[PDB]
Amino acid sequence: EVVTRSATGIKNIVYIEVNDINPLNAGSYIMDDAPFFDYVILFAANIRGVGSDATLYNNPNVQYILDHKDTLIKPLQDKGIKVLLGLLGDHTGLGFANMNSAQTEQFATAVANAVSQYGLDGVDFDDEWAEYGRNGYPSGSTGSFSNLITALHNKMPGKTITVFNYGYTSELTGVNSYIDYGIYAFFNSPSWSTGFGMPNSKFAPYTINLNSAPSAASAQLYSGQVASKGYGAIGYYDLRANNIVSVLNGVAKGAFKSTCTYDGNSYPKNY
Ligand SMILES: [Mg+2]
Repeated sequence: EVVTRSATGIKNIVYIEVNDINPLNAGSYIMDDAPFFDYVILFAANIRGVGSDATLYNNPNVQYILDHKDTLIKPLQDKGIKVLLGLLGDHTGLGFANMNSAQTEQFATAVANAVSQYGLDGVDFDDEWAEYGRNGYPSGSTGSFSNLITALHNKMPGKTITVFNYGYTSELTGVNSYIDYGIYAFFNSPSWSTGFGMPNSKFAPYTINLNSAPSAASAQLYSGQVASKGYGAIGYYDLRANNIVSVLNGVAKGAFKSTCTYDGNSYPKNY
């Protein structure tokens, strides 16, 4: 543990839609001789109910990245970026919030095992698209969402857990010590609030859509407000392979009193 005040600077957290975009593009933006982005979320592996089993399912693109971790993950980690596995529902009727005890342990074990096997830095939860109650699973919450966070924390206490603030996240207040950051789920305008009891220092109240990007000036002004109000993160959704440095440099100015440059590397998705 620390013995000093030990403030943490604002973290830039970006979600990559890996069905479309090579995640290496997150490394192409440099601020203060370090990567602009602090966390990259590989969006997303899925929770799937398959009979009584809770399963972790990696679609072909997610699985390709994991199978090619030395190519598509480790170069990011070498420059200090933390790479997280995104977790998302998949219309099976089973999600993070409606599992029984055995399913919770099964799913937590599957996730921890993947984090270990592929050398990841943790996970992000997006409780979206479970279609709760399809096909005989419970239609409502069982309390498993908080229990899953606890179980994962115990299995991987040194790894990161982030939560995209959508779905049954109102339940998570009591376990919020185990969650590093929560991320606002709507784009291009702040909401000066947090979810699930999180302090400002553990929340991103502003999430920029890097596909449908706002102006650099809009990002500069809002990110300056994020910083002034003491928030601990800024979210970014859907980084593509185009050069969006103008917007990130707006954030560098507003939140960091610095600049962001592009390294020239545009990585195609050749898989
Ligand atoms: Mg926003």
